[PDB]
Amino acid sequence: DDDLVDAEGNLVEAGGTYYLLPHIWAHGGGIETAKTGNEPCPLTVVRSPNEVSKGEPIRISSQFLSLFIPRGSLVALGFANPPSCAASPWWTVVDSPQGPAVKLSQQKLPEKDILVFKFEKVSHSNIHVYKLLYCQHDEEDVKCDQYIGIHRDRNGNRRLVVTEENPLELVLLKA
Ligand code: NI
Repeated sequence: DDDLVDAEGNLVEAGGTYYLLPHIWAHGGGIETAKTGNEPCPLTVVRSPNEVSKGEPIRISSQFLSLFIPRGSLVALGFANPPSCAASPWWTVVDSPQGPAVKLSQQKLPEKDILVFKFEKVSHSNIHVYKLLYCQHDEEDVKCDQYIGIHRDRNGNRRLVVTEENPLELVLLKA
């Protein structure tokens, strides 16, 4: 029943702000946004290519009421300071010709659409590192089997998307 642990070994505080950084420093910086396709503002969730950037502060909220996050629980992830055209700060997974992608929405969202993430601890590490799972509807329910990874588009944006191989890994650094 381990609760999530941050980069300094302390429990992640529900609703608190954290920087989602890669385990391997060489993989880039924190998570932020980019404007792609026909988007009116930055509604595409991406990983900063700047290794010194901590990216945007992210709020992690649980499906359960608690001061902490029970790692086996579903979580919603949102930017503490979302772009202007986003209706709310929460990330969602949207279908596309290229496959499911992590985005921000112009629409108000129902809990079932944002409470679709789950952190999965990686065993081979001295600190607490987590892969990020996406959990689609197992209909009245939901199931966490599909991982989140990176896809660099033609312009160099490192978009967070559902991937088959090579899931990203993260450490949660309290802002
Ligand atoms: Ni690793």
